[PDB]
This record gives sequence, structure tokens and C-alpha cells, in this order.
Amino acid sequence: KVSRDKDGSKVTTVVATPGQGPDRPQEVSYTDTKVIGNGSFGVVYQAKLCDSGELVAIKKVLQDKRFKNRELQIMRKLDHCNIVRLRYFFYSSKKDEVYLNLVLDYVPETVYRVARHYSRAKQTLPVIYVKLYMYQLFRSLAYIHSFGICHRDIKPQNLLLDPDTAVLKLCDFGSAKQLVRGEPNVSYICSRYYRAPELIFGATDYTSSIDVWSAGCVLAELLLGQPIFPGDSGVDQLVEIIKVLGTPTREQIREMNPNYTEFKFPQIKAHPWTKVFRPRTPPEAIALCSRLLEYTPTARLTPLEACAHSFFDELRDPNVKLPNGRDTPALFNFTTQELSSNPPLATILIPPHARE
Ligand SMILES: O=C(O)c1ccc2c(c1)nc(Nc1cccc(Cl)c1)c1ccncc12
Repeated sequence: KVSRDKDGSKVTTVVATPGQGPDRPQEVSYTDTKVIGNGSFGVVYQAKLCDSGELVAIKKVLQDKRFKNRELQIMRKLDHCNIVRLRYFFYSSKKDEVYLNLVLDYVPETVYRVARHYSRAKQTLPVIYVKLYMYQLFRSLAYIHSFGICHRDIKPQNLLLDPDTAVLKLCDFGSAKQLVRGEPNVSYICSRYYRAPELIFGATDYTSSIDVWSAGCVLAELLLGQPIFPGDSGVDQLVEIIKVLGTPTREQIREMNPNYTEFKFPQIKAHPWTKVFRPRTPPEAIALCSRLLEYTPTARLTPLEACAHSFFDELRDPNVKLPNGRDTPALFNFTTQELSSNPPLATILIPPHARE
């Protein structure tokens, strides 16, 4: 690194490799560096790029140079406008230790912080924001699932937001992995409340539909004003699930983890979904929640099928505007890659007033 002091302000200069494009490192300078987060894996800083002036996030993470970094491999491959961009990366130094640094988009808000304000004010988030945020999350999932990549930690904190533009960036791919059928996967990924039933059961043969379950939990949380399946333990989470979905059937238990077929379960009958939410809740939203929070993983909607759900129809009306008067983000510029899982769905996703 190189530390200048233009007008006393500390300036860092590093030869950083761009994320996308060809492997051609560049001299990059930034200042105004301050810590804005700490995780189990490292610290995340905020900084100002010394030329463009734009704000960025820098994620410092220790790198044992023995193996490649899985997060870096996935982040360089991804390029989607609902996923936090990897602008650059570089290495630095604690002693005799190498650190990998990821320079990413700075995004000022998160879904968690927006939902908590409304919750503290005893206020419900307007459904237009629920449609906007949910749609962009599912679109980001449809894009990464097309590549076989499972995020595995979908949670409201991980959904960044620009409140002016209403644009959602999915972030933290440190738990993401390309899921190969037949090969086993660690079962202790995903955070509380948003863990799929198969993950609570410790299943190692799970699929990308666990991201769809977590998304259904985030949708239900936005409608309810609080997490739908809370609990400090697996039993507590499972009971809150069983109180809604009813007790799982023998076949459904075999679709998550057969190794849990003979165990004893709380024997509660299915509470009808309409009685789970507030009375003025849109029925199309309740319908979508029911199609994502299904016991059998193969029965859950795909992210692309979710984007085409009737709940998001208001996003396709030509007259839709943001509450603050601006235009909605670009919700229809689907690449054929995004539509890989089902291209015929494009007749619904891309509306007649958005073609050429
Ligand atoms: O990992 C990424 O991909 C990733 C990507 C972007 C951000 C991030 C993590 N973490 C942020 N901050 C943050 C907030 C709380 C805890 C922690 Cl550890 C970090 C942050 C802030 C503003 N804009 C973008 C980001």
C-alpha cells in the first residue's frame, strides 16, 4: 500500500485488480476510511474513491494463501444490477498474514433497518415497497441460481437498499456455494428465523430452494412487522413453523431428511394462512407466501416463477411510480441467462410496454 497525506487527509494507494473484465491491475486511491462493520470473518470499511469521488465498501478478510478464495471466485463471475458489485480486489497485511480486500458498492440502507423503523413506529411498510424489494431479491436469486449458486444466508440485513432509487443489492456471498447434486454440503449455513426446515433437520443434500424459503420468511416478516418463525433454538423455530404449516406429513419429512421420519413432532393442524396476517393484507401476497413456505423443497416456487407471481403485477403497470415521485428501477431488462430456468415466462415478466 502507499499512504499519502493530501491536505493532511490520509490517502491510500493500492495496485488493485478489477473484479470484472480482464486481469489488469490498476493504481487506485481512496481516502475517508472508517470502519462500518465487523463480522466473524473480518472488518468492512467505508471509503471515498480519490478520483470518481464515489463511496465504496472495503471488506478485509484473512486469506490463507493455501487455497483459492471461494467468495472471490463467485464474486468475479457475478454481474447483476441487484447484486452488490465487486469493483476491485487486492491483498495487504496480522503479522506474516495476508489479507484479501474486496472493494464493493457502497449502499446506504438495508431492508432490516427499514423494517425496524416501521416496526418501532407501529407502522407497516407500504406494499409497494414490499413488492419492490421482494421482486429484486427474487430476481437476484434467479440470476445466481441459473449458475447453480446458492447464497445460503438470505436475511434482511444482507439486502442493501438505496432509499431514493429503491434499488436492492444482495450482499455477503461468504456463505455462497455452487451446489452440485450428489455432493454433500455443510448444513449449518443460513441465519436464525430464515433457516429452511431441511436445514434445521441438519440435511446435507439440500438444494437452492433453501434461498426461496428464506425469501418467503423475509416477505412474511415485511407483511407481519416481525419474524414469522422466531426462536433461539431449532425446537422453538420448528414449533412456530408447525403452528402455521401444520405438522409435516411422513412424505414431507422424507423430502427434507428421511433420518427424521420416526421422531415425535408437535401434532398441530394447519392454521389457514389468511389468519396469519393482518386483515387488510393483500390476498395475492398471502398466496405468494404460501407458495414459498412449503415443507417439500421441490414444491417451492423458483425465483423466476416468484417474479411472475400475481403479487408483483402492480410493478408491471405502466403508471407505477415510486412514492417519492421517481420512476421505479429497471425491472424488465432480463438477460436470457436470467431466464434460463424458464424462458417462456418472459411473456409475463417483460410487459408489452417494455419491449421494442
Ligand atoms: O460482504 C459483502 O458482500 C458486503 C457488501 C457490501 C456491504 C457490506 C458487505 N457490508 C456493509 N456494512 C456492514 C454492516 C454491518 C456489518 C458488516 Cl460486517 C458490514 C456495507 C455497507 C454499505 N454498503 C455496502 C456494504
